Amino acid sequence: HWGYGKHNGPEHWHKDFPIAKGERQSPVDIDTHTAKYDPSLKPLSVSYDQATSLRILNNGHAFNVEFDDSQDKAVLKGGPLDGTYRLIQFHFHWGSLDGQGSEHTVDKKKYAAELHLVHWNTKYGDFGKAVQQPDGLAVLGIFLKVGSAKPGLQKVVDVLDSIKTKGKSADFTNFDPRGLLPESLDYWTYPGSLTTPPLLECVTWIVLKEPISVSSEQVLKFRKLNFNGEGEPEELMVDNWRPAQPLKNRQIKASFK
Ligand SMILES: O=c1cccccc1O
Ligand SMILES: [Zn+2]
Repeated sequence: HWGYGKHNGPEHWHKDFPIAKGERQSPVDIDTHTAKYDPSLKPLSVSYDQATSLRILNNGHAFNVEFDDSQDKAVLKGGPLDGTYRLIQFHFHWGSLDGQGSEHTVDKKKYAAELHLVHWNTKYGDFGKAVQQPDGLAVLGIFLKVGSAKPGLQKVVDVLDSIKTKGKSADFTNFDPRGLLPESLDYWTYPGSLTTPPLLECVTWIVLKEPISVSSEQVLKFRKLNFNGEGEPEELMVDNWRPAQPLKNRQIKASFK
């Protein structure tokens, strides 16, 4: 099945998921010079103070921190959105080396990692219905640069030893995702897709301008995870990023001048 290696990676995905070659694929390069300021965009509204994290899961391609999305506990609205979107999970994409790992790029620059906070449009009832819709998801993407530690990430780093292999999970209650956010909520936005199979074109992407800094030790710990299952040959979970896709004349809008 699909992965990130030479024989099952991004170049191969189109065979099983032909939408890989679609008109609104992600990620993209964000060319800042050609992203137009849109004064009709609203500020983003991030309402996470009642977030209820549940669990952390190594799914074979990343680690997901899952939330209770059966009520409006942690929601995203405003910005480019015209609905309420409920947080279901966050995860990261990252590199084998600090100079690569993000999915989006900014003027062709790669960050060491990218955080995705995944939300679904509550008018569709459930995540599974939302992913059948062109406005079903909103993903808040945040770049990670290596520098100082991010204290609000450390609780995630600490638990990774307990979910080293595919299919492992651990309780992860009482995690506050607000400690993963940068100061500014200035963003770019464009219509796109999931960046992993099934690559569905459901996503309003909201990419924050301001990176967060994480330490070299924090990202090192991410790189000790495994793609494989327990008892299988060890394959370090690194370079789980899709490269930038053709923009296909979409326009990226900026909330800021
Ligand atoms: O950002 C994501 C959102 C939803 C599902 C799968 C994979 C992803 O990388
Ligand atoms: Zn992702």
